[PDB]
Amino acid sequence: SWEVGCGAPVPLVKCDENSPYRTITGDCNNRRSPALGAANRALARWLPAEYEDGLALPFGWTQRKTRNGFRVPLAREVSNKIVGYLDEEGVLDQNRSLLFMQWGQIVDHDLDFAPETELGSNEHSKTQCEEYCIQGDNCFPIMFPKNDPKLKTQGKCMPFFRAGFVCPTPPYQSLAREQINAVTSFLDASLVYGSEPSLASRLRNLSSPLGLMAVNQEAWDHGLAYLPFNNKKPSPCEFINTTARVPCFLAGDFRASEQILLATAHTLLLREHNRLARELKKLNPHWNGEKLYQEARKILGAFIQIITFRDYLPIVLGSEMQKWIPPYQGYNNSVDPRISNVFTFAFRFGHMEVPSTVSRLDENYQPWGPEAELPLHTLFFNTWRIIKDGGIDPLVRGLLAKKSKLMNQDKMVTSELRNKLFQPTHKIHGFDLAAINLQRCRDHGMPGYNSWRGFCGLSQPKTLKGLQTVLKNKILAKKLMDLYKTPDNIDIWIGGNAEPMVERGRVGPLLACLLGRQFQQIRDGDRFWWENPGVFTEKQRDSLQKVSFSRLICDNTHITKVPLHAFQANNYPHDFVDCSTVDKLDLSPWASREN
Ligand code: HEM
Ligand SMILES: *[C@H]1O[C@H](CO)[C@@H](O[C@@H]2O[C@H](CO)[C@@H](O[C@H]3O[C@H](CO)[C@@H](O)[C@H](O)[C@@H]3O)[C@H](O)[C@H]2NC(C)=O)[C@H](O)[C@H]1NC(C)=O
Ligand SMILES: *[C@H]1O[C@H](CO)[C@@H](O[C@@H]2O[C@H](CO)[C@@H](O[C@H]3O[C@H](CO)[C@@H](O)[C@H](O)[C@@H]3O)[C@H](O)[C@H]2NC(C)=O)[C@H](O)[C@H]1NC(C)=O
Ligand SMILES: *[C@@H]1O[C@H](CO)[C@@H](O[C@@H]2O[C@H](CO)[C@@H](O)[C@H](O)[C@H]2NC(C)=O)[C@H](O)[C@H]1NC(C)=O
Ligand SMILES: *[C@@H]1O[C@H](CO)[C@@H](O[C@@H]2O[C@H](CO)[C@@H](O)[C@H](O)[C@H]2NC(C)=O)[C@H](O)[C@H]1NC(C)=O
Ligand SMILES: [Ca+2]
Repeated sequence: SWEVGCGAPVPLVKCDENSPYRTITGDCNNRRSPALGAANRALARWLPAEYEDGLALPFGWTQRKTRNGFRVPLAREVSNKIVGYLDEEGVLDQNRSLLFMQWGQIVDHDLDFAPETELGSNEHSKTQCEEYCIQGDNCFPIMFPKNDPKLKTQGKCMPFFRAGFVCPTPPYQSLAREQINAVTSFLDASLVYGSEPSLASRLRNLSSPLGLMAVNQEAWDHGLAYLPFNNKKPSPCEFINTTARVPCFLAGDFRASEQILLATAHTLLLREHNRLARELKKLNPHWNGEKLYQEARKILGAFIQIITFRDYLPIVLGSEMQKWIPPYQGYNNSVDPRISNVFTFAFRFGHMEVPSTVSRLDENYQPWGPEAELPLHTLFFNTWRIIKDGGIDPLVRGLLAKKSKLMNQDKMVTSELRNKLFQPTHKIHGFDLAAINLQRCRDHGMPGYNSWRGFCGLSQPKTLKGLQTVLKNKILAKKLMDLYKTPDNIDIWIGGNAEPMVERGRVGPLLACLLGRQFQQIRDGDRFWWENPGVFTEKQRDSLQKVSFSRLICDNTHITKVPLHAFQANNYPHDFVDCSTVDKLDLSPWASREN
């Protein structure tokens, strides 16, 4: 039942038995087997990959290979017939801030990235795909239905190259195909610091001995810092406005500047790392660079662990939260670190949470400027709206005071993402995140919805009437059925996101199971977990759960009016309060009095 050890695309170099902070790459968290959770290793399989040829082809690849006696529908038809909607009225989430969506994507990026297969960038690999719409090797183009307005206006297809798979990249052939996770399965801030050695320290300020990350030198935000600029041309943040020529940011994670709000979130994270490094030299004048770096990094990771598990997860998981993440009993080391392949698809529930616009608010939380509210599709890899139009205070206020979108079975993904997405190399604001999501479950060889329901010990439908009952929705089920003929063929992605949301959560059963199980695991199998006895000192620990995303906002921006609960729905004058009625992270318990 096999496959014992294909551990090729990694340099072997072995461990350090203390090295008091994690390794940048996540290796050595686990002692018995070293790799478990290391970046650039293969996403785990909770179930046998399901492919056309049982090996590598994605269902929907060859015309005449039915999946269970039926042809699978095009991702874009699944998209145009179920996922989109016209009316953005009544779509907001009365009880979740824009920050709710923001943190998700953030946490998302810390745990998993399945990079596109490069396999040649001085090739037609590119032209043959978008330009001529030919399917081949890694060019798995998203074809249009007919009746699809994009026919009359963009062409015959959208681009979609398959994902990086392991062992080589060069073409395999004899047992299953496994995509890679290019970040550390651990919730460890890899998004700020890096997941490769190489990138850790380009992000670092080695030039001086204090322990901070390189901050921008071309530009400032009040007295505050800006992530360091990114090196590579072609740069997409340069492509939306060729006139402004402001490049994308440089961070531990590569997708940082997807949109203005994540870049923004990413900026709060760096300042906090530098902030943590001054207080420390201050207190421990003798500790060297490395030490204020790993110990900052060390607090920063802990911080991200508590907001996510103490503030975010109970509000995504809702009632399903204890059932999979009963409280902390400490490090089990048999537990698996590895982000699972399906998690990478389950976590994209967040796509239903992005609204169609973003705002900039001023000190009384009102339209900062004339053109303050903007269409999301004008913010993709848009960095200039930050350094040349107001800094991040304005945007953090929108994060604090606007609302997320709410999944609606009749309004799944907003057209800013569904018909107008921008993709780093394809010049038009014309793509679709829904179609792409669907083409990819197949690319990753996902098992259908019922395999996953079975797996979660959930009932599995086989008829319209059955599918209806579970989705508590009749025409959704009727549409779903007409495209798929059997719920067995439904792509895990839309399949899981069509299920009503649980009590007090924001995802359904299927997803709460898949989600819950993963996080339970990245926490229990994490050797550097902040509660993990010994990992922290006890006061150092009483200092920590006093941390808050509201306080994160004060220490690092000139926003002096915050909400006690950053993720809940918050309106200004009212749910706001000055920053001084706020819990600070007191660092006197880190004080080394080696004198
Ligand atoms: C405006 C905001 C966002 C945009 C424009 C966006 C767009 C995209 C795109 C194009 C992909 C490509 C994946 C593929 O091709 O298969 C992706 C993946 C993903 N996004 Fe979205 N996303 C956004 C927000 C979020 C948020 C807010 C979350 C979490 C709460 C999130 C979680 C993910 C995850 C988990 C993936 C798969 C990452 C992997 O490979 O491990 N994203 N996003
Ligand atoms: C890409 O960024 C450009 C450069 O920042 C941007 O132009 C700048 O933004 C607007 C253009 O409409 C102007 O803003 C306003 O400035 C003050 C108050 O903001 C007003 O009194 C002005 O009349 C003007 O409306 C900036 O002056 C302008 N700067 C420059 C050098 O053009 C472009 O709009 C962006 N291009 C695209 C395609 O997005
Ligand atoms: C909808 O969203 C609110 C969250 O943004 C939601 O609030 C959460 O509801 C639970 C149960 O009412 C409350 O529980 C927390 O407080 C109790 C107090 O005894 C503590 O023992 C627990 O630790 C628990 O965390 C919370 O007040 C809240 N949870 C948190 C962490 O904030 C509201 O029901 C709705 N909001 C509105 C505006 O109606
Ligand atoms: C590494 O840290 C030092 C200290 O902040 C940076 O040098 C400072 O640069 C700012 C202005 O750019 C001024 O405060 C001084 O010129 C320097 N201050 C001190 C206290 O030395 C150095 O440039 C940093 N490098 C990066 C990329 O962040
Ligand atoms: C450590 O994690 C492992 C793997 O997740 C757990 O293994 C369980 O242990 C039971 C004991 O009878 C085995 O039969 C099964 O393989 C697993 N069953 C269940 C329900 O988990 C184990 O529970 C964990 N150990 C600790 C100390 O938490
Ligand atoms: Ca990580």
